[PDB]
Amino acid sequence: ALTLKQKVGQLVMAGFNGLEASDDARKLITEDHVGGIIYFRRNLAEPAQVAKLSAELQQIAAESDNVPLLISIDQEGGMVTRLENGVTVVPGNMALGAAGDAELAYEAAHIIGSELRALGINMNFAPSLDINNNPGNPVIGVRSYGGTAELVARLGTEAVRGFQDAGVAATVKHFPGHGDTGEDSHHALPTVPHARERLDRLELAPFREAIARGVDAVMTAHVLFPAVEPEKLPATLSSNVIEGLLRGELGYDGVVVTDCLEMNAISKFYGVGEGAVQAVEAGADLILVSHRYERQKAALDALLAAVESGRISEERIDRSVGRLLALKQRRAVDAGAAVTLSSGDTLVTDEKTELVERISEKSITLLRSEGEFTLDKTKPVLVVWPEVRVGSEVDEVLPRKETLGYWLKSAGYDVNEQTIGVQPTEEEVAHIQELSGQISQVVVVSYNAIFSPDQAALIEALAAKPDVQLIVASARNPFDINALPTVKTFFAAYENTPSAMRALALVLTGQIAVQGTLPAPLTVTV
Ligand SMILES: CC(=O)N[C@@H]1[C@@H](O)[C@H](O)[C@@H](CO)O[C@H]1O
Repeated sequence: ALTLKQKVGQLVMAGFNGLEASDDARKLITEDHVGGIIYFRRNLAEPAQVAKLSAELQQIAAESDNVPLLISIDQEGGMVTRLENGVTVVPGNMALGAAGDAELAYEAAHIIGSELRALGINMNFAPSLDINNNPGNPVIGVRSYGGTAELVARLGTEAVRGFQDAGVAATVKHFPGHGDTGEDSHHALPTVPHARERLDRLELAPFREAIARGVDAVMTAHVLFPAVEPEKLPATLSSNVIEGLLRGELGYDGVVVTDCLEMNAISKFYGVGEGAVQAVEAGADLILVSHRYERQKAALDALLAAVESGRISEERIDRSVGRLLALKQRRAVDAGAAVTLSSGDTLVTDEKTELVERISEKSITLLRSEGEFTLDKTKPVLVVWPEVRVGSEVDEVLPRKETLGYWLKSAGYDVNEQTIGVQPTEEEVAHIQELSGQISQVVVVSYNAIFSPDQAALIEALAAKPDVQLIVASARNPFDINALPTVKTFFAAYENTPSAMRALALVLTGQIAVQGTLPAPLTVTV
Protein backbone atom coordinates (compact mmCIF):
# COMPACT_ATOMS: atom_id res chain seq x y z
CA ALA A 1 0.00 0.00 0.00
CA LEU A 2 1.49 3.27 -1.21
CA THR A 3 1.82 6.47 0.79
CA LEU A 4 0.36 9.67 -0.60
CA LYS A 5 3.83 10.83 -1.65
CA GLN A 6 4.42 7.53 -3.47
CA LYS A 7 1.06 7.80 -5.23
CA VAL A 8 1.79 11.35 -6.36
CA GLY A 9 5.26 10.32 -7.51
CA GLN A 10 3.75 7.59 -9.71
CA LEU A 11 2.10 10.37 -11.75
CA VAL A 12 5.42 11.90 -12.91
CA MET A 13 7.91 10.82 -15.57
CA ALA A 14 11.22 12.69 -15.47
CA GLY A 15 14.42 12.92 -17.44
CA PHE A 16 17.94 13.38 -16.16
CA ASN A 17 21.49 13.82 -17.39
CA GLY A 18 23.78 10.81 -17.23
CA LEU A 19 25.21 7.71 -18.87
CA GLU A 20 24.99 6.24 -15.36
CA ALA A 21 22.32 7.21 -12.84
CA SER A 22 22.93 10.74 -11.59
CA ASP A 23 22.34 12.09 -8.09
CA ASP A 24 19.24 13.82 -9.45
CA ALA A 25 17.97 10.51 -10.81
CA ARG A 26 18.65 8.84 -7.45
CA LYS A 27 16.68 11.50 -5.53
CA LEU A 28 13.80 11.47 -8.03
CA ILE A 29 13.47 7.71 -7.55
CA THR A 30 14.19 7.31 -3.83
CA GLU A 31 12.93 10.62 -2.41
CA ASP A 32 10.28 11.76 -4.89
CA HIS A 33 9.12 8.22 -5.79
CA VAL A 34 8.84 9.04 -9.50
CA GLY A 35 6.94 6.50 -11.58
CA GLY A 36 8.93 6.83 -14.78
CA ILE A 37 12.13 7.92 -16.51
CA ILE A 38 12.43 9.26 -20.07
CA TYR A 39 15.74 8.93 -21.95
CA PHE A 40 17.24 11.45 -24.38
CA ARG A 41 20.41 11.36 -26.52
CA ARG A 42 22.43 12.49 -23.45
CA ASN A 43 21.63 9.14 -21.77
CA LEU A 44 22.35 6.95 -24.80
CA ALA A 45 25.93 6.18 -25.85
CA GLU A 46 25.88 2.47 -26.78
CA PRO A 47 23.71 -0.63 -26.11
CA ALA A 48 25.80 -2.09 -23.28
CA GLN A 49 25.78 1.25 -21.46
CA VAL A 50 22.02 1.78 -21.92
CA ALA A 51 21.15 -1.72 -20.70
CA LYS A 52 23.40 -1.15 -17.68
CA LEU A 53 21.74 2.21 -17.02
CA SER A 54 18.20 0.82 -17.18
CA ALA A 55 19.13 -2.02 -14.84
CA GLU A 56 20.78 0.47 -12.46
CA LEU A 57 17.69 2.67 -12.35
CA GLN A 58 15.50 -0.36 -11.63
CA GLN A 59 17.92 -1.50 -8.93
CA ILE A 60 17.80 1.93 -7.28
CA ALA A 61 14.02 1.70 -7.19
CA ALA A 62 13.99 -1.91 -6.00
CA GLU A 63 16.53 -1.38 -3.22
CA SER A 64 14.59 1.67 -1.94
CA ASP A 65 11.25 -0.24 -1.93
CA ASN A 66 9.77 1.81 -4.75
CA VAL A 67 7.50 0.60 -7.56
CA PRO A 68 9.42 -0.60 -10.67
CA LEU A 69 9.89 2.13 -13.26
CA LEU A 70 8.50 2.84 -16.66
CA ILE A 71 11.47 3.76 -18.87
CA SER A 72 10.51 5.57 -22.08
CA ILE A 73 12.11 7.27 -25.08
CA ASP A 74 11.18 9.04 -28.34
CA GLN A 75 12.29 6.24 -30.67
CA GLU A 76 9.81 6.89 -33.49
CA GLY A 77 12.05 5.72 -36.34
CA GLY A 78 13.45 7.45 -39.39
CA MET A 79 14.00 11.15 -38.60
CA VAL A 80 13.15 10.97 -34.85
CA THR A 81 15.47 8.60 -32.99
CA ARG A 82 17.55 9.12 -29.85
CA LEU A 83 19.96 6.21 -30.34
CA GLU A 84 21.49 4.95 -33.58
CA ASN A 85 24.83 3.59 -32.34
CA GLY A 86 24.62 -0.19 -32.11
CA VAL A 87 20.93 -0.46 -33.08
CA THR A 88 19.05 -0.78 -36.35
CA VAL A 89 18.11 2.52 -37.99
CA VAL A 90 14.49 1.77 -38.92
CA PRO A 91 12.50 3.70 -41.58
CA GLY A 92 10.21 6.38 -40.19
CA ASN A 93 6.51 6.93 -40.52
CA MET A 94 6.14 8.77 -43.80
CA ALA A 95 8.68 6.48 -45.47
CA LEU A 96 6.52 3.57 -44.31
CA GLY A 97 3.38 5.35 -45.53
CA ALA A 98 4.81 5.73 -49.04
CA ALA A 99 5.54 1.99 -49.15
CA GLY A 100 1.87 1.52 -48.22
CA ASP A 101 2.22 -1.84 -46.44
CA ALA A 102 0.88 -2.31 -42.90
CA GLU A 103 2.98 -5.46 -42.47
CA LEU A 104 6.16 -3.42 -42.88
CA ALA A 105 5.06 -0.97 -40.19
CA TYR A 106 4.66 -3.97 -37.88
CA GLU A 107 8.12 -5.29 -38.68
CA ALA A 108 9.72 -1.85 -38.35
CA ALA A 109 8.10 -1.31 -34.96
CA HIS A 110 8.93 -4.83 -33.81
CA ILE A 111 12.62 -4.29 -34.57
CA ILE A 112 12.58 -0.99 -32.65
CA GLY A 113 10.70 -2.56 -29.75
CA SER A 114 12.84 -5.70 -29.60
CA GLU A 115 16.00 -3.64 -29.43
CA LEU A 116 14.55 -1.19 -26.90
CA ARG A 117 13.43 -4.01 -24.61
CA ALA A 118 16.91 -5.56 -24.80
CA LEU A 119 18.17 -2.23 -23.42
CA GLY A 120 15.73 -2.24 -20.48
CA ILE A 121 13.43 0.30 -22.15
CA ASN A 122 9.81 -0.78 -21.71
CA MET A 123 7.87 2.19 -23.13
CA ASN A 124 8.09 4.18 -26.36
CA PHE A 125 6.49 7.52 -27.14
CA ALA A 126 5.39 6.16 -30.51
CA PRO A 127 3.74 5.81 -32.93
CA SER A 128 2.52 9.20 -34.00
CA LEU A 129 -1.05 8.79 -35.28
CA ASP A 130 -1.07 12.39 -36.48
CA ILE A 131 -2.44 12.82 -40.00
CA ASN A 132 -0.28 15.33 -41.90
CA ASN A 133 -3.00 16.81 -44.12
CA ASN A 134 -1.31 20.24 -43.97
CA PRO A 135 1.96 20.40 -45.98
CA GLY A 136 2.96 23.48 -43.93
CA ASN A 137 2.90 21.55 -40.63
CA PRO A 138 6.21 22.56 -38.98
CA VAL A 139 6.37 19.87 -36.28
CA ILE A 140 4.88 16.64 -37.70
CA GLY A 141 5.83 16.29 -41.37
CA VAL A 142 7.52 12.93 -42.05
CA ARG A 143 6.71 11.88 -38.48
CA SER A 144 3.21 11.08 -39.82
CA TYR A 145 2.50 8.06 -42.03
CA GLY A 146 0.52 10.31 -44.36
CA GLY A 147 -2.49 12.49 -45.03
CA THR A 148 -5.43 10.08 -44.79
CA ALA A 149 -7.08 8.55 -41.75
CA GLU A 150 -7.21 5.16 -43.50
CA LEU A 151 -3.46 4.91 -44.14
CA VAL A 152 -2.48 6.22 -40.69
CA ALA A 153 -4.90 3.86 -38.94
CA ARG A 154 -3.85 0.83 -40.99
CA LEU A 155 -0.12 1.30 -40.45
CA GLY A 156 -0.37 2.87 -36.99
CA THR A 157 -2.25 0.03 -35.32
CA GLU A 158 0.27 -2.46 -36.71
CA ALA A 159 3.09 -0.33 -35.28
CA VAL A 160 1.35 -0.44 -31.89
CA ARG A 161 1.17 -4.24 -32.16
CA GLY A 162 4.83 -4.54 -33.16
CA PHE A 163 5.94 -2.45 -30.17
CA GLN A 164 3.71 -4.25 -27.68
CA ASP A 165 4.46 -7.73 -29.06
CA ALA A 166 8.11 -6.96 -28.23
CA GLY A 167 7.24 -5.99 -24.66
CA VAL A 168 7.32 -2.19 -25.11
CA ALA A 169 4.28 -0.12 -24.17
CA ALA A 170 3.15 1.90 -27.18
CA THR A 171 2.04 5.52 -26.74
CA VAL A 172 -0.04 6.83 -29.64
CA LYS A 173 0.32 10.59 -30.05
CA HIS A 174 -0.62 13.41 -30.14
CA PHE A 175 -4.29 13.09 -29.18
CA PRO A 176 -6.67 14.21 -30.57
CA GLY A 177 -4.43 14.91 -33.57
CA HIS A 178 -1.61 17.36 -34.33
CA GLY A 179 -1.42 16.82 -38.11
CA ASP A 180 -3.43 19.88 -39.23
CA THR A 181 -1.51 22.52 -37.24
CA GLY A 182 0.34 25.30 -39.00
CA GLU A 183 2.03 26.13 -35.69
CA ASP A 184 4.41 24.18 -33.47
CA SER A 185 3.34 23.48 -29.89
CA HIS A 186 7.02 23.66 -28.86
CA HIS A 187 6.88 27.42 -29.49
CA ALA A 188 3.23 28.53 -29.56
CA LEU A 189 -0.31 27.42 -28.65
CA PRO A 190 -1.71 26.10 -31.95
CA THR A 191 -5.39 25.85 -32.85
CA VAL A 192 -7.19 23.22 -34.92
CA PRO A 193 -10.46 25.13 -35.52
CA HIS A 194 -12.44 22.54 -37.47
CA ALA A 195 -15.94 21.31 -36.70
CA ARG A 196 -16.59 18.05 -34.89
CA GLU A 197 -17.61 16.29 -38.12
CA ARG A 198 -14.11 16.84 -39.47
CA LEU A 199 -12.41 15.68 -36.26
CA ASP A 200 -14.58 12.54 -36.24
CA ARG A 201 -13.71 11.56 -39.80
CA LEU A 202 -10.04 12.56 -39.82
CA GLU A 203 -8.10 13.41 -36.63
CA LEU A 204 -9.84 10.97 -34.26
CA ALA A 205 -10.15 7.97 -36.61
CA PRO A 206 -6.70 6.35 -36.14
CA PHE A 207 -6.85 6.88 -32.37
CA ARG A 208 -10.24 5.10 -32.30
CA GLU A 209 -8.78 2.16 -34.22
CA ALA A 210 -5.77 1.93 -31.88
CA ILE A 211 -7.96 2.13 -28.78
CA ALA A 212 -10.29 -0.56 -30.16
CA ARG A 213 -7.38 -2.96 -30.71
CA GLY A 214 -5.66 -2.28 -27.39
CA VAL A 215 -3.04 0.43 -26.84
CA ASP A 216 -1.04 0.83 -23.63
CA ALA A 217 -0.92 4.64 -23.57
CA VAL A 218 -2.13 7.81 -25.31
CA MET A 219 -0.17 11.09 -25.25
CA THR A 220 -2.04 14.39 -25.56
CA ALA A 221 -1.38 17.41 -27.80
CA HIS A 222 -0.79 20.95 -26.47
CA VAL A 223 -3.28 22.19 -29.07
CA LEU A 224 -6.62 24.03 -28.84
CA PHE A 225 -9.69 22.28 -30.30
CA PRO A 226 -12.57 24.78 -29.99
CA ALA A 227 -15.09 22.27 -31.38
CA VAL A 228 -14.44 20.15 -28.27
CA GLU A 229 -13.22 22.66 -25.65
CA PRO A 230 -14.79 26.15 -25.58
CA GLU A 231 -12.26 27.47 -23.05
CA LYS A 232 -8.71 28.48 -23.99
CA LEU A 233 -7.30 25.18 -22.73
CA PRO A 234 -5.14 22.89 -24.89
CA ALA A 235 -6.20 19.25 -25.07
CA THR A 236 -3.58 18.42 -22.40
CA LEU A 237 -5.43 20.64 -19.90
CA SER A 238 -9.03 20.10 -21.11
CA SER A 239 -11.44 17.83 -19.27
CA ASN A 240 -13.64 18.08 -22.38
CA VAL A 241 -10.93 16.47 -24.51
CA ILE A 242 -9.58 13.93 -22.01
CA GLU A 243 -12.35 12.95 -19.58
CA GLY A 244 -15.09 13.79 -22.05
CA LEU A 245 -13.88 12.68 -25.45
CA LEU A 246 -11.02 10.23 -24.83
CA ARG A 247 -12.27 8.55 -21.64
CA GLY A 248 -15.99 9.08 -22.16
CA GLU A 249 -16.87 9.03 -25.85
CA LEU A 250 -13.97 6.75 -26.81
CA GLY A 251 -14.02 4.63 -23.64
CA TYR A 252 -10.27 4.74 -23.11
CA ASP A 253 -9.30 3.53 -19.63
CA GLY A 254 -5.57 3.16 -20.30
CA VAL A 255 -2.68 5.43 -19.40
CA VAL A 256 -2.92 9.03 -20.62
CA VAL A 257 0.41 10.91 -20.80
CA THR A 258 0.84 14.63 -21.17
CA ASP A 259 3.03 15.85 -23.95
CA CYS A 260 6.13 17.47 -22.39
CA LEU A 261 5.04 20.20 -19.94
CA GLU A 262 8.21 22.24 -20.53
CA MET A 263 6.95 23.10 -24.05
CA ASN A 264 5.93 26.74 -24.55
CA ALA A 265 2.29 25.80 -25.12
CA ILE A 266 2.13 24.87 -21.41
CA SER A 267 5.09 26.46 -19.62
CA LYS A 268 4.63 29.96 -21.06
CA PHE A 269 0.83 30.16 -20.90
CA TYR A 270 0.00 28.04 -17.84
CA GLY A 271 3.17 27.07 -15.89
CA VAL A 272 4.62 23.63 -15.19
CA GLY A 273 3.37 23.16 -11.62
CA GLU A 274 -0.14 24.41 -12.29
CA GLY A 275 -0.13 22.68 -15.67
CA ALA A 276 0.63 19.43 -13.85
CA VAL A 277 -2.36 19.93 -11.53
CA GLN A 278 -4.63 20.96 -14.39
CA ALA A 279 -3.54 17.97 -16.50
CA VAL A 280 -4.53 15.52 -13.77
CA GLU A 281 -7.81 17.39 -13.29
CA ALA A 282 -8.45 17.12 -17.03
CA GLY A 283 -7.95 13.34 -16.94
CA ALA A 284 -4.25 12.60 -17.51
CA ASP A 285 -2.41 9.93 -15.52
CA LEU A 286 1.25 10.56 -16.29
CA ILE A 287 2.85 14.03 -16.18
CA LEU A 288 5.89 14.30 -18.47
CA VAL A 289 8.60 16.77 -17.40
CA SER A 290 11.62 15.82 -19.50
CA HIS A 291 14.53 18.10 -18.72
CA ARG A 292 14.78 20.59 -15.84
CA TYR A 293 14.93 19.17 -12.31
CA GLU A 294 13.46 22.40 -10.89
CA ARG A 295 10.36 22.01 -13.07
CA GLN A 296 10.09 18.30 -12.21
CA LYS A 297 10.09 19.14 -8.49
CA ALA A 298 7.61 21.97 -9.11
CA ALA A 299 5.15 19.52 -10.71
CA LEU A 300 5.61 17.00 -7.89
CA ASP A 301 5.14 19.72 -5.24
CA ALA A 302 2.11 21.19 -7.00
CA LEU A 303 0.42 17.78 -7.34
CA LEU A 304 0.98 16.97 -3.67
CA ALA A 305 -0.27 20.41 -2.59
CA ALA A 306 -3.39 20.00 -4.74
CA VAL A 307 -4.28 16.76 -2.96
CA GLU A 308 -3.48 18.27 0.43
CA SER A 309 -5.69 21.31 -0.31
CA GLY A 310 -8.64 19.20 -1.49
CA ARG A 311 -8.38 20.23 -5.15
CA ILE A 312 -7.67 16.66 -6.35
CA SER A 313 -9.59 13.85 -4.65
CA GLU A 314 -8.30 10.61 -3.17
CA GLU A 315 -10.24 8.49 -5.67
CA ARG A 316 -8.89 10.57 -8.57
CA ILE A 317 -5.27 9.91 -7.58
CA ASP A 318 -5.94 6.20 -7.03
CA ARG A 319 -7.62 6.06 -10.45
CA SER A 320 -4.40 7.09 -12.24
CA VAL A 321 -2.18 5.02 -9.95
CA GLY A 322 -4.30 1.97 -10.78
CA ARG A 323 -3.88 2.47 -14.52
CA LEU A 324 -0.11 2.96 -14.19
CA LEU A 325 0.36 -0.09 -11.95
CA ALA A 326 -1.72 -2.21 -14.37
CA LEU A 327 0.47 -1.18 -17.31
CA LYS A 328 3.63 -1.87 -15.29
CA GLN A 329 2.41 -5.36 -14.41
CA ARG A 330 1.33 -6.03 -18.01
CA ARG A 331 4.76 -5.25 -19.44
CA ALA A 332 6.53 -7.20 -16.65
CA VAL A 333 8.70 -4.16 -15.97
CA ASP A 334 10.15 -5.89 -12.91
CA ALA A 335 11.60 -8.67 -15.09
CA GLY A 336 15.35 -9.23 -15.16
CA ALA A 337 17.76 -11.08 -17.42
CA ALA A 338 21.38 -12.07 -17.78
CA VAL A 339 23.62 -9.35 -19.17
CA THR A 340 24.34 -10.09 -22.82
CA LEU A 341 25.84 -6.73 -23.85
CA SER A 342 29.43 -5.61 -23.27
CA SER A 343 31.02 -2.38 -24.44
CA GLY A 344 31.47 -2.54 -28.20
CA ASP A 345 28.51 -4.88 -28.73
CA THR A 346 25.87 -4.12 -31.37
CA LEU A 347 22.29 -5.27 -31.84
CA VAL A 348 22.53 -4.83 -35.62
CA THR A 349 22.17 -8.06 -37.63
CA ASP A 350 22.40 -8.76 -41.35
CA GLU A 351 18.81 -10.01 -41.26
CA LYS A 352 17.32 -6.87 -39.67
CA THR A 353 19.40 -4.52 -41.82
CA GLU A 354 18.40 -6.31 -45.01
CA LEU A 355 14.75 -6.31 -43.92
CA VAL A 356 14.68 -2.52 -43.48
CA GLU A 357 16.61 -2.10 -46.75
CA ARG A 358 13.79 -3.93 -48.51
CA ILE A 359 11.26 -1.59 -46.85
CA SER A 360 13.02 1.52 -48.16
CA GLU A 361 13.20 0.05 -51.68
CA LYS A 362 9.37 0.15 -51.67
CA SER A 363 9.26 3.72 -50.30
CA ILE A 364 11.19 5.94 -52.77
CA THR A 365 8.69 8.04 -54.70
CA LEU A 366 8.93 9.92 -58.01
CA LEU A 367 6.83 13.09 -57.97
CA ARG A 368 7.98 14.78 -61.18
CA SER A 369 10.04 13.88 -64.23
CA GLU A 370 10.38 14.80 -67.89
CA GLY A 371 11.83 11.58 -69.31
CA GLU A 372 14.88 9.52 -68.42
CA PHE A 373 16.69 10.42 -65.21
CA THR A 374 19.06 7.54 -64.48
CA LEU A 375 22.67 8.54 -63.85
CA ASP A 376 25.34 7.98 -66.52
CA LYS A 377 28.01 5.89 -64.77
CA THR A 378 30.64 7.04 -67.30
CA LYS A 379 30.35 10.64 -66.08
CA PRO A 380 31.12 12.22 -62.68
CA VAL A 381 28.28 12.95 -60.28
CA LEU A 382 28.07 15.95 -57.98
CA VAL A 383 26.03 15.10 -54.88
CA VAL A 384 24.97 18.02 -52.67
CA TRP A 385 24.45 16.63 -49.17
CA PRO A 386 22.70 18.65 -46.43
CA GLU A 387 23.54 18.47 -42.75
CA VAL A 388 21.67 19.89 -39.77
CA ARG A 389 23.97 22.24 -37.88
CA VAL A 390 21.62 23.96 -35.39
CA GLY A 391 19.42 21.32 -33.84
CA SER A 392 16.19 20.81 -31.93
CA GLU A 393 14.44 17.66 -30.73
CA VAL A 394 12.29 17.54 -33.89
CA ASP A 395 15.26 18.32 -36.17
CA GLU A 396 18.39 17.01 -34.45
CA VAL A 397 22.07 17.30 -35.27
CA LEU A 398 22.35 13.68 -36.40
CA PRO A 399 25.33 12.92 -38.65
CA ARG A 400 24.87 10.22 -41.29
CA LYS A 401 27.82 8.23 -42.62
CA GLU A 402 25.84 6.21 -45.21
CA THR A 403 25.01 9.20 -47.39
CA LEU A 404 23.66 9.07 -50.93
CA GLY A 405 27.24 9.65 -52.07
CA TYR A 406 28.36 6.71 -49.93
CA TRP A 407 25.97 4.35 -51.71
CA LEU A 408 26.67 5.73 -55.18
CA LYS A 409 30.39 5.28 -54.50
CA SER A 410 29.78 1.71 -53.40
CA ALA A 411 28.11 1.10 -56.78
CA GLY A 412 31.23 2.28 -58.64
CA TYR A 413 30.15 5.82 -59.50
CA ASP A 414 32.66 8.69 -59.63
CA VAL A 415 31.15 10.93 -56.96
CA ASN A 416 32.05 14.36 -55.64
CA GLU A 417 29.91 14.66 -52.48
CA GLN A 418 29.79 18.19 -51.04
CA THR A 419 28.25 18.66 -47.60
CA ILE A 420 26.42 21.95 -47.05
CA GLY A 421 24.23 23.32 -44.30
CA VAL A 422 20.47 22.96 -44.39
CA GLN A 423 20.75 26.75 -44.37
CA PRO A 424 23.83 26.89 -46.62
CA THR A 425 26.42 29.62 -46.20
CA GLU A 426 27.12 32.06 -49.01
CA GLU A 427 30.45 30.35 -49.66
CA GLU A 428 28.86 26.90 -49.82
CA VAL A 429 26.30 28.19 -52.33
CA ALA A 430 29.05 29.76 -54.44
CA HIS A 431 31.10 26.56 -54.17
CA ILE A 432 28.18 24.42 -55.40
CA GLN A 433 27.41 26.74 -58.32
CA GLU A 434 31.07 26.62 -59.33
CA LEU A 435 31.39 22.83 -59.16
CA SER A 436 28.18 22.51 -61.21
CA GLY A 437 30.03 24.27 -64.02
CA GLN A 438 32.60 21.47 -63.94
CA ILE A 439 30.28 18.50 -63.22
CA SER A 440 27.04 18.54 -65.20
CA GLN A 441 25.36 15.55 -63.46
CA VAL A 442 24.10 17.07 -60.19
CA VAL A 443 21.95 15.40 -57.53
CA VAL A 444 20.82 17.72 -54.75
CA VAL A 445 19.52 15.97 -51.67
CA SER A 446 17.11 18.54 -50.25
CA TYR A 447 16.21 18.73 -46.56
CA ASN A 448 13.09 20.80 -45.79
CA ALA A 449 13.98 23.22 -48.58
CA ILE A 450 10.37 24.42 -48.20
CA PHE A 451 11.47 25.92 -44.85
CA SER A 452 14.97 27.05 -45.94
CA PRO A 453 14.93 29.84 -48.56
CA ASP A 454 18.69 29.83 -49.25
CA GLN A 455 18.57 26.08 -49.88
CA ALA A 456 15.60 26.41 -52.24
CA ALA A 457 17.22 29.33 -54.07
CA LEU A 458 20.40 27.31 -54.69
CA ILE A 459 18.32 24.45 -56.10
CA GLU A 460 16.27 26.77 -58.31
CA ALA A 461 19.51 28.35 -59.54
CA LEU A 462 20.95 24.97 -60.50
CA ALA A 463 17.65 24.10 -62.17
CA ALA A 464 18.00 27.16 -64.42
CA LYS A 465 21.50 26.25 -65.67
CA PRO A 466 21.13 24.78 -69.20
CA ASP A 467 24.47 22.95 -68.86
CA VAL A 468 23.31 21.06 -65.73
CA GLN A 469 21.25 17.86 -65.54
CA LEU A 470 19.73 18.31 -62.07
CA ILE A 471 17.90 15.68 -60.01
CA VAL A 472 16.43 16.66 -56.63
CA ALA A 473 15.71 14.02 -53.97
CA SER A 474 14.08 15.20 -50.76
CA ALA A 475 15.39 13.53 -47.61
CA ARG A 476 12.90 15.04 -45.22
CA ASN A 477 9.49 16.57 -46.01
CA PRO A 478 8.41 15.76 -49.60
CA PHE A 479 6.67 19.15 -49.84
CA ASP A 480 9.96 20.76 -50.93
CA ILE A 481 8.71 20.30 -54.51
CA ASN A 482 6.14 23.06 -53.81
CA ALA A 483 9.02 25.56 -53.53
CA LEU A 484 10.91 24.26 -56.60
CA PRO A 485 8.90 25.10 -59.75
CA THR A 486 11.91 24.93 -62.12
CA VAL A 487 13.08 21.47 -61.02
CA LYS A 488 12.40 18.86 -63.69
CA THR A 489 13.01 15.64 -61.70
CA PHE A 490 11.99 15.31 -58.04
CA PHE A 491 12.08 12.24 -55.78
CA ALA A 492 10.94 11.81 -52.18
CA ALA A 493 12.81 9.60 -49.72
CA TYR A 494 11.09 11.01 -46.57
CA GLU A 495 14.31 10.64 -44.50
CA ASN A 496 18.11 10.51 -44.78
CA THR A 497 18.53 7.09 -43.13
CA PRO A 498 21.09 4.56 -44.43
CA SER A 499 18.42 2.34 -46.01
CA ALA A 500 16.59 5.27 -47.65
CA MET A 501 19.79 6.53 -49.24
CA ARG A 502 20.69 3.02 -50.41
CA ALA A 503 17.28 2.66 -52.05
CA LEU A 504 17.52 6.14 -53.55
CA ALA A 505 20.90 5.26 -55.08
CA LEU A 506 19.44 2.06 -56.54
CA VAL A 507 16.61 4.06 -58.13
CA LEU A 508 18.90 6.76 -59.56
CA THR A 509 21.20 4.12 -61.09
CA GLY A 510 18.36 2.13 -62.68
CA GLN A 511 18.83 -0.94 -60.49
CA ILE A 512 15.30 -0.84 -59.03
CA ALA A 513 12.07 0.77 -60.16
CA VAL A 514 10.19 3.35 -58.13
CA GLN A 515 7.32 1.80 -56.19
CA GLY A 516 6.45 4.43 -53.60
CA THR A 517 3.27 6.49 -53.59
CA LEU A 518 3.17 9.99 -52.12
CA PRO A 519 1.24 9.40 -48.86
CA ALA A 520 0.35 13.02 -47.93
CA PRO A 521 -0.99 15.87 -50.08
CA LEU A 522 1.00 18.69 -51.61
CA THR A 523 -1.87 21.07 -50.77
CA VAL A 524 -3.85 21.18 -47.54
CA THR A 525 -7.03 19.08 -47.40
CA VAL A 526 -10.14 19.91 -45.37
C1 LIG B 1 4.50 17.84 -30.73
C2 LIG B 1 5.77 17.13 -30.33
O1 LIG B 1 6.65 16.86 -31.15
N1 LIG B 1 5.86 16.79 -29.04
C3 LIG B 1 6.99 16.08 -28.47
C4 LIG B 1 6.61 14.61 -28.19
O2 LIG B 1 6.41 13.92 -29.41
C5 LIG B 1 7.68 13.90 -27.37
O3 LIG B 1 7.25 12.59 -27.02
C6 LIG B 1 7.96 14.70 -26.11
C7 LIG B 1 9.01 14.09 -25.21
O4 LIG B 1 10.30 14.19 -25.79
O5 LIG B 1 8.43 15.99 -26.49
C8 LIG B 1 7.46 16.79 -27.18
O6 LIG B 1 8.06 17.99 -27.54
